[PDB]
Amino acid sequence: KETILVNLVSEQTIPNVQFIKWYFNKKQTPMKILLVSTKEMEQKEKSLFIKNALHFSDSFVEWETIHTDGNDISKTENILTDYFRDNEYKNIIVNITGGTKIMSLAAFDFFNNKPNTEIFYQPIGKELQELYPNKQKYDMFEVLSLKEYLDAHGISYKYDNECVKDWNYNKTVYDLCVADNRELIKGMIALQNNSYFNNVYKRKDFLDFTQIEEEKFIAINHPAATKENMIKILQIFGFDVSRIEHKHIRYITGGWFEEYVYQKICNEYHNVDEKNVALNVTIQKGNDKNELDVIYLDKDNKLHVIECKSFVDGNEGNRVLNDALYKLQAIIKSKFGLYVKQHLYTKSIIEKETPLNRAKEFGIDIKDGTQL
Amino acid sequence: KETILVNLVSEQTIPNVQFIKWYFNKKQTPMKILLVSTKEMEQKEKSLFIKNALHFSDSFVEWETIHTDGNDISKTENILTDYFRDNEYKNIIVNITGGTKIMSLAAFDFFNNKPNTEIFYQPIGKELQELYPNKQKYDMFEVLSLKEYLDAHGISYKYDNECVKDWNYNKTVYDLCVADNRELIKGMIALQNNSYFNNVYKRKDFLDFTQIEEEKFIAINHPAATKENMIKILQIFGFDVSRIEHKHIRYITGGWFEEYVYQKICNEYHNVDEKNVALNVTIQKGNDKNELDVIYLDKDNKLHVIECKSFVDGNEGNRVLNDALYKLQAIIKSKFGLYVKQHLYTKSIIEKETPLNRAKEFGIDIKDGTQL
RNA sequence: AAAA
Ligand SMILES: [Mn+2]
Ligand SMILES: [Mn+2]
Repeated sequence: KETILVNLVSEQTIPNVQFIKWYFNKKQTPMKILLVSTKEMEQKEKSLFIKNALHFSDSFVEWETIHTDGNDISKTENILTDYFRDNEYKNIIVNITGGTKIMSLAAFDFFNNKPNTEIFYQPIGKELQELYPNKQKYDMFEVLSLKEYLDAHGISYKYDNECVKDWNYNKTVYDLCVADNRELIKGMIALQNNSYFNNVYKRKDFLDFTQIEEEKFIAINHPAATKENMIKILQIFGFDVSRIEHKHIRYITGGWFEEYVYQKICNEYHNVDEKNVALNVTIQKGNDKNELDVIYLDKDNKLHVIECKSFVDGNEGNRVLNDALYKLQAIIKSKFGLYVKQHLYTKSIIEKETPLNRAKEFGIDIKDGTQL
Repeated sequence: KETILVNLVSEQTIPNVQFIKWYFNKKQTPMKILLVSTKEMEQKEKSLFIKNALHFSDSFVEWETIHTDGNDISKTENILTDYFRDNEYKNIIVNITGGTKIMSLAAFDFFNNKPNTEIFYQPIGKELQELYPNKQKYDMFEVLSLKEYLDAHGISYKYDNECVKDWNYNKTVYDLCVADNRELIKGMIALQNNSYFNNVYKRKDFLDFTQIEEEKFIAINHPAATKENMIKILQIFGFDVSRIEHKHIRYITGGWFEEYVYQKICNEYHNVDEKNVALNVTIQKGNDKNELDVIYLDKDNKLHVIECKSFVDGNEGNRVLNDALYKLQAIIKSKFGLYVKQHLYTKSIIEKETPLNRAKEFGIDIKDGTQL
């Protein structure tokens, strides 16, 4: 353990996780990691998130998290001298991006003009630069996987990338099946949310719509949700009426748009790696679960969350869109750090001032039907 | 001007606005304020927001905003030296709280151990400490008004703390009129959202409920909303049925709870000054306006936003509570700064696990019916 | 407390 990595622990874990893995990628030496943290951050389990994201091996690296006062500059510098008494280390690498300005400046005054030390700073959205001894800039490109990102936030997640239909079908599914049958799709939405149908698919995996009683379809109490209309729209999308699973119904009522968005990202977006894209994702931190439609990590390590609303047209759509904007911004601002971009994708045309102004102030990128 | 105040401009304007007004309050000298900013912040109008909150006499203080690279440490140092060559200033005061770490440590190294300079740092939520020349701590208590807080964020707002009823009435309004008439209030809620009733109040200020025909009351299509039931509940609250205003209906359908929360804060809360309490305020930044029920600034200068939901009972209530939590978190995390506490007040008893877990993860303090 |  002849190389030590000194990092300051604060709310944003990415600057530390990104930096540490990068040094691991360039210099594959075994190291000891010194995380300078505080009582406040250790209560939020921040240094632990740093460990689990990189999930090194006990042999390869040693982690030590030491405590200091985040606001006493002289205490942070004094704790550093006591630790580096008659130092045996051959390479001292210091990343002053984390912590408070007090914590960073305190560590900086101790390590500046030190004989065996490299000092780095990571400006957000820019390439990592070292400040001492030589002023240099390094590219932080493709350094992090998606799993490493969410692990740094203490997030557990599951996803299902299985699509009911393939990319070639999803490129034309709107023009061929959706546009001319939106009233029939509204009937299936009523079917999907009907008390009986939602509970029977808890009991059976497939369902034969031909052998379903007719009374069950009228109990839905929606004009479009007739037995003939529902069987017809199932056939329009190319499903086997004898073997209908809940996944197929979810596809018709808008699940197609999520798969269209998901596959478009995997196949057309070149600044994102296909392996870092997830569909129908569910996150959990502190036993709080949220479902995000499509999330991905681009080559620049910025996280992108997309809320997919197939159609939000009509005035009852503006009520749905405003809730989607609030829901999206609430989730992303609380669960994720500062390096995220919010998106709302829709096939309907958003031409009303209030959602557009709300989105611009929230920072939510909208990709309208005009841009799809 | 013989005193200069150097501040770094960044996302958070409160630490600069707080500090500058404090030094003005302590020394009362005419001074020049040098705002060290960047291209990125001047696009967000940050230095403009800072000046505006203070609004000092043009004669008594002069502002100069100079630009730098937030990530170039040597460039920020050079702009400082060129500016202070043969400086005429007797007192140079430096507040390194703003800006990036690069900007902060650069400003620190330029002024550290230089004569006629005081260096300050403002840790969030603690007393302001100066680091040079003498280590000292100062109290930032009752330093900021509510108006100064919202002005520092570029927010336009209007409010009238006018209540339909007074504190003496709003204490006990629940026990005397609301608790035993919850079904009658639901009819009035249905009445408030009826197309006819909401539109006539667009044209007329008073309404005579005695000459409204019953056919208008059954068009509401709510079991409780009979003409006698609505006349009954209006008189229970003490309103004149011959001339009922929109304020009176809005009061019954939960507006009473906003006034109760507002007045309780003004009369019972020990850490907040009544002049820093606002009711039914509507904010606007960019071109997006939202309405907040009760917001106030406590004597510690932390802003408190309250979402008042009178009742969230039943399955139809959880959807309102779930939406209120997203909406609250979305606004305060996007429109306000780092030093805010979010609250949701309700008369109902919240025991459901998921909303409590959501609120705790969002950081939303909930005060249910247990704590009136 | 990657621009309290
Ligand atoms: Mn969806
Ligand atoms: Mn409300």
